[PDB]
Parts: sequence; structure tokens; C-alpha cells
Amino acid sequence: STVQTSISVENVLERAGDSTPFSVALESIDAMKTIEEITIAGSGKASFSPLTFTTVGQYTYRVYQKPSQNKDYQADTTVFDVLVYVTYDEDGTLVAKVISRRAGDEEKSAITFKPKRLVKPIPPRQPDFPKTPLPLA
Repeated sequence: STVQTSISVENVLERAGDSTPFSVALESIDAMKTIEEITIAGSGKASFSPLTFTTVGQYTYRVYQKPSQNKDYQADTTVFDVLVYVTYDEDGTLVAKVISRRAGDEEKSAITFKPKRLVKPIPPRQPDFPKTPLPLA
């Protein structure tokens, strides 16, 4: 019997429509290995590939954001601890319960990163002529 779980994260950029890519890594503390890295273009939600568990137990991970490839931004350095508990529910069904927290925090928290832009945005090109009626003279 087996159960699967998708660990989900959010990347939040300060400007909507900013599509700068950032990468997030999932590491297993039990194995001391990186399991996977995923890349998110701009702001969005993202899941790592599903983890499959075949035996009951507690499995420990952490999730963090890699250094920003685009040097105009500072990646969020927050690290999240992620615990996956695999057991049976009241009907005897194999289930996986996932709990995430900021490292050092007691309270649970969704895994969220907020990279910050360190340099002024590149200037937009001159806008097109107006497409709406100009004010009456």
C-alpha cells in the first residue's frame, strides 16, 4: 500500500507580471540529499514532483529558495521545515499529513518566498498612443 504527496510552495514578486525565474529546492534531512529543484517564472504556486511513501513513519525535509540567478534580485533566505507523517487513518487507510513551518518557528506556515528587487526596474519603452478618447478641449 502506498500514498503520495505534493509539497506546494508560493513565490511572490512585488510587481505583477514580473516573470523573472526563481528556483526552489526540496531536501531530505533523513537522507541529507537534495531531492529536487523546481523553477517558477515570476509569481505563482508550484508543487514539487510527488513523493511516494510505501511505509508508515515520519519523514523530514526542508525547502528553501536558491540564490537569484538574476542579480537584480535578492532571493528570500527563509528556510522551511517540512514534516511528512505517514500513518493510517480511522478507517485503516494509508494517509500522509504534511506540516510546514519557518525554521525556528513553532506555528505552522505555508511555504512562501518573496524575492526583493535591489535595483530600479529597467525603463519601459515609450507607451503607444492612447486608445481611449482624449479629454475634450
